[PDB]
Amino acid sequence: SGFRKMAFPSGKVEGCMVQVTCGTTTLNGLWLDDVVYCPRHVICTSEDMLNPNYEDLLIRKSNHNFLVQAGNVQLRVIGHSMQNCVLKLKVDTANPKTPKYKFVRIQPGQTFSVLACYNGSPSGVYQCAMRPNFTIKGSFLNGSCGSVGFNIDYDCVSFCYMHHMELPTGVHAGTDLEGNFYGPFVDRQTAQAAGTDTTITVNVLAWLYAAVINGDRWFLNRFTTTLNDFNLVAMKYNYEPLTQDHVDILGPLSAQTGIAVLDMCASLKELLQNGMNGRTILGSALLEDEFTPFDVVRQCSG
Amino acid sequence: SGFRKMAFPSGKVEGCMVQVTCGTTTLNGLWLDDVVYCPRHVICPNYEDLLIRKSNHNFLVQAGNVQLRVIGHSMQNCVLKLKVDTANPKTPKYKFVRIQPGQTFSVLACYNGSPSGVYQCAMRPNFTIKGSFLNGSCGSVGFNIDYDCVSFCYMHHMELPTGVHAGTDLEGNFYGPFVDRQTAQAAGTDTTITVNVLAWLYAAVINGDRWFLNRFTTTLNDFNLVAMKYNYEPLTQDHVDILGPLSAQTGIAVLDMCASLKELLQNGMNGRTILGSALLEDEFTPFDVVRQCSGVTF
Ligand SMILES: O=C1[C@H](c2cccc(Cl)c2)CCN1c1cncc2ccccc12
Ligand SMILES: O=C1[C@H](c2cccc(Cl)c2)CCN1c1cncc2ccccc12
Ligand SMILES: [Cl-]
Repeated sequence: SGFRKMAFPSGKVEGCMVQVTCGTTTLNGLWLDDVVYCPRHVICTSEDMLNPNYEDLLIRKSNHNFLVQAGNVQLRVIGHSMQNCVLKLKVDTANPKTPKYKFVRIQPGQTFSVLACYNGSPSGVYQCAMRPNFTIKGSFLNGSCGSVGFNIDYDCVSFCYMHHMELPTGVHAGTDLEGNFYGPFVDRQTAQAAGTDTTITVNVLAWLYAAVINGDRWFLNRFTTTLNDFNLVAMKYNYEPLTQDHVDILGPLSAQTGIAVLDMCASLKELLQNGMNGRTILGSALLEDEFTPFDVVRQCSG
Repeated sequence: SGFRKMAFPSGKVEGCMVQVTCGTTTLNGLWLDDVVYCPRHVICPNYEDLLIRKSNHNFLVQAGNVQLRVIGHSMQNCVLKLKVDTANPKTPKYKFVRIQPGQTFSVLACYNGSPSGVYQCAMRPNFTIKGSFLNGSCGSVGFNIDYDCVSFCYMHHMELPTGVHAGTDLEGNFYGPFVDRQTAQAAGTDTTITVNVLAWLYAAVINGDRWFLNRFTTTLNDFNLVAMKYNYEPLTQDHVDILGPLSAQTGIAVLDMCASLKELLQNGMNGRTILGSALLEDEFTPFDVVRQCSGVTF
């Protein structure tokens, strides 16, 4: 019993964190086999940050300009290449702690663990979701660039995020491990803003099923709804549309609890209308949207 | 910017998790040097009588895909110590520490000696933890990291009828009035960790959330009267002193923040949130707020 915002054990990712220094800039790198991955903006000063021509800045660099530090050992950079917004620093030593890994690009609503790092040293681990507006509500200070987001289903680490930037609202933007940004963001200081954020509906429903599995049923009602009427109501509370894919994905939780997805949708409609009335659901007074249907099954069943 | 419930990096603890099997029971063990620590209910009650009947080979200890050989066994309070022939090469610098209610720690939840998740939590004033544990999680540990030293503070033993959890420090002493036996046991009435709520209000101020601040201050005695009425732990002079750095950083005296908390308790949030929460969060200590809002590494 119990329901916690749970991150994956970070050990496999900790053994990959390194410090990358370029001139005055110091940030984090991910050392896998003989390559160190890091944000390409490590080659920028902060003055050439408004409109940097990364190809032009990178061609002027030599391998010895990049100082890579893995613990108290300086790694030797033997090559460099840029792939989208990530810099790939070929080093002369393969990381002996390299876990089984994959680079996966995630979709909005997906969750992952973040190993926040400063100077190549892990300081904390927390659980995140990719918001529908492609930002993450992280906890990052200056120096955290290059910190990574991941999932560890089974023994394979799936890297899905690399931190690059903080937007003016305090939210964060970054790329997959191929250097492609999530969202319409660019790695430059031009005026950028997170789009209006919406609640991840399928995740809220999964969390309502988690509460039912944990013995809480107060919010359930005798009503059902059509998928269209649910979405017409959902949109008015800035909730993401619920697709037939999401209804299908919620199938196992529906079968386990005996509450049809559209029946749980009618509970959600009622909660949106009434609020909680001094009550909580899984120790929360707000509807939680950073647990996917997959997270709920993993945590509640194994 | 941002404020998350953040756990310590679990790597140093992952290298210590093993699976302990005895009879039909399978649970987790903590392998440090040549000893595996696990709950004594794995033998299970007269635990001295049950243990004397067990031989070393009855305990099957598995570290990954390698079976460890048990060369001795002894009991210390509600913890069983299984001497093994091999010292754990991944043994970090560590200490066994007993924590106080209100202190926080990271839990590395495990099943079959394999770490499955890490979460942060606090020792409640009623000595329970609001954890997330299924059957098979016994022996999962709670810890903090101080520089490069892992301080083990908790070992999971059981789940109470309300879904909350009870366990021991690594010396086998239970937190709370609990016993490791199937009997009627209930978590006592819980209270809110006042010093932690204040630390979280300072974290919200540091993050740009000031709506709850007011011009008022209060005496410590008047605040404790209000706090007692709302099932909040008494705020001591030690807690006021501990909150000093955050008070100096934000420019809001501890008793000034106490007057914000009093108004929040009497009037509610009024549809507003603080750090994305509609409830007052009490599972961040003043040290956790300083560590996160200043980026300390391990
Ligand atoms: O946002 C940025 C900077 C930046 C600027 C423009 C484009 C890029 Cl790709 C990156 C680089 C550091 N950084 C930060 C990243 N995360 C958290 C932070 C907190 C407080 C100050 C800064 C922070
Ligand atoms: O509470 C117990 C049992 C127990 C019984 C008597 C004495 C002791 Cl010390 C412990 C052993 C397993 N266990 C659990 C431990 N944590 C979470 C759980 C969740 C769901 C079911 C069980 C759980
Ligand atoms: Cl995805």
